[PDB]
Amino acid sequence: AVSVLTMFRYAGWLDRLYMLVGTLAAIIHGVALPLMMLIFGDMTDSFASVGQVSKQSTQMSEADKRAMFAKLEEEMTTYAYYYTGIGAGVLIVAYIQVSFWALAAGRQIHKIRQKFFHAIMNQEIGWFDVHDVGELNTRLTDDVSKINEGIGDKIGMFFQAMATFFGGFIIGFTRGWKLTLVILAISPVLGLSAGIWAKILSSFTDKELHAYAKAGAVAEEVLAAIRTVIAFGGQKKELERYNNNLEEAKRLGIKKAITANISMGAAFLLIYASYALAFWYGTSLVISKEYSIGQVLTVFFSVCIGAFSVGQASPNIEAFANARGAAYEVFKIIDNKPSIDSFSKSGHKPDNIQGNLEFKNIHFSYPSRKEVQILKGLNLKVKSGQTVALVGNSGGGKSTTVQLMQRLYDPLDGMVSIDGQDIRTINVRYLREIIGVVSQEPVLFATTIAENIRYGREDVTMDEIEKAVKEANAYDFIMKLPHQFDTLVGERGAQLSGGQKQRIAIARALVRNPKILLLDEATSALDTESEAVVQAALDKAREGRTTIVIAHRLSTVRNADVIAGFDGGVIVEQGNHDELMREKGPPASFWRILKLNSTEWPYFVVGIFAAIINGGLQPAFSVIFSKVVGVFTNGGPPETQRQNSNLFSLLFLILGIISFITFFLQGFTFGKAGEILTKRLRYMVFKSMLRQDVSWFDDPKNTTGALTTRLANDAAQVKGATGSRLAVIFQNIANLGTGIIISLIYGWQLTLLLLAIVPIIAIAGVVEMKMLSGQALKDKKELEGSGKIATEAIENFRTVVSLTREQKFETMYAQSLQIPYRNAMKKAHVFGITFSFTQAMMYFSYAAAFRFGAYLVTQQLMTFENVLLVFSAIVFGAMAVGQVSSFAPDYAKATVSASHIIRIIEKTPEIDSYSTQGLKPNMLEGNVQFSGVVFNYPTRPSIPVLQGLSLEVKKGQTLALVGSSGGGKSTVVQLLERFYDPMAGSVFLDGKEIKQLNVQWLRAQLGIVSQEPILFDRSIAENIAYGDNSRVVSYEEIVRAAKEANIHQFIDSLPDKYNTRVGDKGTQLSGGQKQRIAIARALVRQPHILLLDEATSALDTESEKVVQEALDKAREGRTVIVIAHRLSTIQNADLIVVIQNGKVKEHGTHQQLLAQK
Ligand SMILES: C[C@@H]1NC(=O)c2csc(n2)[C@H](CSSc2ccc([N+](=O)[O-])cc2[N+](=O)[O-])NC(=O)c2csc(n2)[C@H](C)NC(=O)c2csc1n2
Ligand SMILES: CC(C)CCC[C@@H](C)[C@H]1CC[C@H]2[C@@H]3CC=C4C[C@@H](OC(=O)CCC(=O)O)CC[C@]4(C)[C@H]3CC[C@]12C
Ligand SMILES: CC(C)CCC[C@@H](C)[C@H]1CC[C@H]2[C@@H]3CC=C4C[C@@H](OC(=O)CCC(=O)O)CC[C@]4(C)[C@H]3CC[C@]12C
Ligand SMILES: CC(C)CCC[C@@H](C)[C@H]1CC[C@H]2[C@@H]3CC=C4C[C@@H](OC(=O)CCC(=O)O)CC[C@]4(C)[C@H]3CC[C@]12C
Ligand SMILES: CC(C)CCC[C@@H](C)[C@H]1CC[C@H]2[C@@H]3CC=C4C[C@@H](OC(=O)CCC(=O)O)CC[C@]4(C)[C@H]3CC[C@]12C
Ligand SMILES: CC(C)CCC[C@@H](C)[C@H]1CC[C@H]2[C@@H]3CC=C4C[C@@H](OC(=O)CCC(=O)O)CC[C@]4(C)[C@H]3CC[C@]12C
Ligand SMILES: *SC[C@@H]1NC(=O)c2csc(n2)[C@H](C)NC(=O)c2csc(n2)[C@H](C)NC(=O)c2csc1n2
Repeated sequence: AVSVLTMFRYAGWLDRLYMLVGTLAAIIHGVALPLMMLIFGDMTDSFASVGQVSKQSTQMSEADKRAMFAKLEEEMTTYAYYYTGIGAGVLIVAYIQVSFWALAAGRQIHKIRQKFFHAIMNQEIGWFDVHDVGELNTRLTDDVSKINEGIGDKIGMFFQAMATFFGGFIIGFTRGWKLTLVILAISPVLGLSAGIWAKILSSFTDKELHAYAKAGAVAEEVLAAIRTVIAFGGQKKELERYNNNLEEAKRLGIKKAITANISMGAAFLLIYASYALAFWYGTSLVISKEYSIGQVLTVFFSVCIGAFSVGQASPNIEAFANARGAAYEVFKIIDNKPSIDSFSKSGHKPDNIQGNLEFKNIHFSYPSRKEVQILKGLNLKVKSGQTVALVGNSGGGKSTTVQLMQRLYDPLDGMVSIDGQDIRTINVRYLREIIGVVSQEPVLFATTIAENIRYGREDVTMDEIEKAVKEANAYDFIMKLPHQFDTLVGERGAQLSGGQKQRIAIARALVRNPKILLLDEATSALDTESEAVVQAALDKAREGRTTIVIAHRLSTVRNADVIAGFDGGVIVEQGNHDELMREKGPPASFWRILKLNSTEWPYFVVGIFAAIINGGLQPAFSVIFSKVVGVFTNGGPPETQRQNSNLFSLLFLILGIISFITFFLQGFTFGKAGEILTKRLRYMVFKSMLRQDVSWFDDPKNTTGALTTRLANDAAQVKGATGSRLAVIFQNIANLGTGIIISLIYGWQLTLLLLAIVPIIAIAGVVEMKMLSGQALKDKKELEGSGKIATEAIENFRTVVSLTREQKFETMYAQSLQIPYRNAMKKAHVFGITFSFTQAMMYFSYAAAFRFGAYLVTQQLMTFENVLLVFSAIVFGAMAVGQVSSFAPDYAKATVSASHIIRIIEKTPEIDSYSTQGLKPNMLEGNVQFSGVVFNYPTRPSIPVLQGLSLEVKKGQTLALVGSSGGGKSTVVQLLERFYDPMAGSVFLDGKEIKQLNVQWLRAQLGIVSQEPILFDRSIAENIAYGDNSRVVSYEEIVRAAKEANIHQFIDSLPDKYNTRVGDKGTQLSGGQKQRIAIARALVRQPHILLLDEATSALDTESEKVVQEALDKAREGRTVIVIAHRLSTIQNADLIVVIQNGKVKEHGTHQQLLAQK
């Protein structure tokens, strides 16, 4: 499924030179940094040699030194020259690498995309029938971008990474071969620890995801069943179920958070212990007078940077692997030789042809469905100038003879010859342009009528092509509205009708001046008004050349003189009609609202204290590191070096263990707070949504899938704005402020210099990221601009290949892609320049910092201990701040947008939902006066409905209404339980307005039955118990409801009824019994008034009688309102009054029998 080192197969000599120079620059830039460490080591050795000042006899003599301080000055001047030279070299080389690699990638991608479109627009139609279209286009858009990203940036930087790895290891083995081995021994431990912690975290995350998805099942269930849940008024039970299920997800997320934070703690402890071991074993050697402090530093740093690089070049291999995976398919689409080329110039040129088509034993079956044999041989011959008509159900599926005419497929064992010569030898393009074909649905292109006609053949003299357009149905529909020119017809803009689309397609076909014409479904589902003109145009085109017509309409059949119509694959004679039946027939959150939401003010003091401690440790690390270097640079008594070294190594170890315990505690408290916040947010969001109203649920913006994703994968992001985003800011301040205060105390000069320089590189990186993101957005904009013509061409491939215009779309694609070709190159150059400037600023800042430090030391202001402390507390503090900011769950987004969205959902208005504001009368007469009411759906108010209704209900009534279930035109049943709020018409129940009535009381008296009885995973007995939600639930009434609904005989099988859950579609229930238990659940509440509807029950044809008897018993027991399209049920209905828009108030028989069929 991959292909290695064939990608560059499309690379020219210039591209190969670009790649070679880029690789050389990557090698040089990778080797640069170990040389930086070597020069730093020599610098430290020189300072240690000069600043020893251990001789008290010469401490004052000769004005102290003032002679070899000049040597130090000269050595530091030449080292500053080394630093600035390597900086300039990197400044050139980084650009030479990135710009050249990205230019080569851009050229390769442009060639790949252009020739890939050329190849895909070359394959035969059968390939398109076998494969898909949407996935194919998304492949065109996505795989090319994957290849670009990979074989540009990532292969550009992988060579840098390996060059740094080799350079660092050569430096180490060259200078400190004793220390390098022990550093090599301790290095894999960090990687192994990281890997094992990552594996544990991944396992915990997967377990938590499954445990929560167990709850997500019921989350999705009672939101897809939201209508039934609201109607039955039992949201409390689902709230309880969701809380119980989330009780486990919270507990597993606790372990996940603990694992992640203790993983980071171990990652810090191992690093600190590595520093401890390295400097312990280096100090021992230095005291043994083997290695100098410079030789320890330049070897340790070189080895660690080498290991870091070889570990950091994982993504540049992952991206290359992904690019290879995409490139395999992209390349297999190319190089695929088609049976029909339509591009090769091979083929004889017959001129002055007649067109005596013929067919002899044409066997063909669609490769999409090879098992089904459509065509089983035909024998037929025609003469030029004689039209042939085919009549039947379809032309072999759908105009199979038409499809095979233009080489769109390949016949099996069949032979066809236009003039005695097989169509295999003739040129494909020549055959295509001598055959005219009109589609049943004439697709056009989002372009003017001028070019739409131009795509007929060669756009020639515009006056000549207009004269070609001068056929019938012109001069009226082409000038009045179309402004005589530049119509720009398309789905979007200047949209026309099929009556004119067919005519313009016919005009386009006549422009080509075909020799043989094919007609297929000229007026397939077209309006009869547009008829009798398109037929006239077709006839006047027919009088010229031979044509074959297949159409359902009999008018063209009559018009045609010769008719060989048949069906079933068996040929029938031409000319006569014998034995041919002819029946006529969102704003950003303020971030204090989130903290107020996280009301647990405990669990945060401990976290803040731990974060402050951990942030303050890194400056203490810099202090101890500076002291370690100072022990040898500004050395004193040789016998105290051992004690100082042991103390400082023990200090590293103590710092490591205290940092590890700091993350243990901080992670415990912050993860606990985050998980409890997530559980609270999920519970409250579910409560708010179940309180929410039917109108809000019906809003198509709140699609159930997106809503469930918001409940699941968005309510857990807020963990990243009150948690990590509170810990990281305090850690960063306790790091940087503590570093800068110590720097100000000791080396305020160098402190100000470095604190003025560091913001420059910081803002340079920030602006680099901004401009890169902006350029990527713009490039995606033009890429989608090209993708519109790409998809417009690919979607209508059948038509564009039926027409001979094939290279036109390739040329248009090239023209559309030309601009992104230059945009990519300009973006590549900009990225190269900014990368080179950021690296050059880093190295030049390093050089200037040590040059100023050397000046100050020569001036005898601060020692090298202080210089190194200030430097390593200002720069390495900022780098650690950047790393800690990077290691955060993204406060910018994923957290900021999700948090505000769910805050809006939580603070949503309550639209006539459950509340204490309600009247609950103790009597219920069961009378509703549904008259003088008008209502429109809030989701689609543009279509006014439900106008002029007068209804009256009494006790024992069996009111039967007729309303369209399509679009829910009969929404009276919906309005009864206040699914929607009436705007003008008032409804009075028992002489009381429902507005003052309690919503729960109203919904506790309405036995509604839906069309499709959606079912939960709950057992059958408790499903029946669902009727009496928020009421007394017990047993031996479910049995009574079952007896009433006549389900006892069916539930005799597995009579337990308690474990018979319909889970996994287990214990399956068919439609009839599911409806029967739906009415059972309606009845178990024992409501005074019932609503019913039966739509698909009539499909059962067996349970109809049982469900009708159950409904009969229910309605004789109590008043029932029925609305259904089934006239059979109402025929049965007895005490009824048909009403339609208030027009009828009695039996259909009583007035005109409009009600009866
Ligand atoms: C988890 C993650 N780590 C890194 O992103 C990272 C990459 S590099 C590195 N750290 C070097 C060692 S390099 S690890 C190592 C250590 C030893 C050896 N070896 O050859 O023995 C090799 C390697 N190696 O694989 O490169 N770190 C230092 O110099 C150093 C001194 S204080 C300090 N870090 C503080 C405690 N950490 C942070 O502020 C911080 C924030 S986020 C984070 N760390
Ligand atoms: C060692 C340092 C100090 C001197 C660096 C010299 C470079 C400026 C040279 C080295 C190899 C050269 C290149 C070698 C080959 C070409 C191919 C050539 O590609 C084209 O044909 C595009 C022409 C166009 O602009 O239309 C453009 C210049 C380039 C990259 C050369 C430009 C300049 C390069 C990078
Ligand atoms: C000033 C020189 C001696 C030292 C520094 C070298 C690089 C910083 C510059 C100088 C000349 C530049 C080249 C001059 C001209 C071109 C052609 C131009 O590309 C094109 O117009 C077409 C390239 C293609 O698509 O093949 C941009 C890249 C390139 C190679 C440039 C790449 C970057 C180069 C090598
Ligand atoms: C990261 C994993 C894979 C290995 C980490 C090893 C470190 C945790 C060990 C290795 C050597 C140890 C050091 C070896 C010797 C000493 C001296 C000793 O300290 C003293 O004060 C004793 C002085 C003396 O009696 O000589 C004990 C602690 C210390 C710093 C040890 C601290 C812990 C170190 C750095
Ligand atoms: C006399 C001494 C004590 C003066 C101390 C100066 C402090 C009051 C200033 C100097 C630099 C500031 C820091 C510069 C950088 C940042 C930005 C920010 O760090 C981030 O990475 C934020 C990331 C994000 O939330 O997007 C948090 C505050 C912090 C640490 C600042 C906290 C306040 C600091 C330490
Ligand atoms: C546009 C971006 C990449 C910033 C570019 C900055 C560099 C051009 C500057 C910043 C700091 C400068 C350095 C700061 C201090 C010194 C010491 C200074 O003194 C000498 O070396 C003495 C020279 C003499 O008199 O012979 C001049 C060179 C050097 C390395 C400077 C070289 C030029 C550097 C690298
Ligand atoms: S060790 C690999 C490489 N390290 C250096 O380049 C380097 C030279 S000096 C030095 N690090 C001092 C000892 N480092 C710090 O003070 C320090 C504090 S925080 C920090 N470094 C962050 C964690 N470092 C990195 O992310 C990092 C990437 S490569 C690298 N260090």
